[PDB]
Amino acid sequence: SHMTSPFKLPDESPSWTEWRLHNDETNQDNPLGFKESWGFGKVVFKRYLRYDRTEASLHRVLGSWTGDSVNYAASRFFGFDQIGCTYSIRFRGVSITVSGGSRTLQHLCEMAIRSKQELLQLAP
Amino acid sequence: SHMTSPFKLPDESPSWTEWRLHNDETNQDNPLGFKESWGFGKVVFKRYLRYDRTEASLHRVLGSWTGDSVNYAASRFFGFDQIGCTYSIRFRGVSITVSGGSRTLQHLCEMAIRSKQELLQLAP
RNA sequence: GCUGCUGCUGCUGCUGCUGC
RNA sequence: GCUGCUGCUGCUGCUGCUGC
Ligand SMILES: [Mg+2]
Ligand SMILES: [Mg+2]
Repeated sequence: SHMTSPFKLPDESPSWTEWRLHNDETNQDNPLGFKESWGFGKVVFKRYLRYDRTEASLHRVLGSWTGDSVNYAASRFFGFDQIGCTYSIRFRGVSITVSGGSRTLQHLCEMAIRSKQELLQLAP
Repeated sequence: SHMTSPFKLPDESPSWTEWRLHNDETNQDNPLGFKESWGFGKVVFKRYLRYDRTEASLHRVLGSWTGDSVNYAASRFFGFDQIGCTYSIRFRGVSITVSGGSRTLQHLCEMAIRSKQELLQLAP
């Protein structure tokens, strides 16, 4: 039923071989990147994104979704009753989740973006 | 079995009558405060704190836990295997949760504090 | 990195009761 | 505001399998 995703960048999950190779070359503080997801009701969209802790890379992955792209994907699932909406992100052993009802989506996005930036800039 | 809390401020949950009164006087954007919790393994500590969106109030409630008060409370429950640790806060219809294993507690506290400040400064 | 599952706190949305 | 429950995605920790 091909769904519009909130994401503006394609998934970059490593293959199992690429993951083994990265592991032989390096440590949980320097993974290949991070995982993030958006959930609206019972539908979830997920991304693995490469991230290397540079300014350029930060800027690139911050661009993976916007308030507008989230609203566009989310509103496919809206009606009279509120549904639940959840952003989640995992990096270096820490998961941050931001959730609330669909009436609060704009506030959710604003808190999701700040969490994502702060987590990705976590000092080692 | 009276447990040491990660919290430095006592609970301020309103009574049902105080809540009804506040409701007659005012709207979900101006609650009496916020709720936060700290979970270590299966034990949870909770607080309802009064908050009025002023600088003085923000300063007061940011003092309800620190990295040290959290580590003191948490370490009671530690051993060789990791346990799961979770901070959560809810204000104005948004929940943030920050979790991970006991090996990442410091990082959890750093992210928890930032989420708490950002959420409590959420522009209406 | 992924799919699948077992035990174990918690979270969103909805639903109803307590005083309640 | 609280206690208790019903249905419904997700999250931490632990456990094992996939290629896997
Ligand atoms: Mg995730
Ligand atoms: Mg809570």
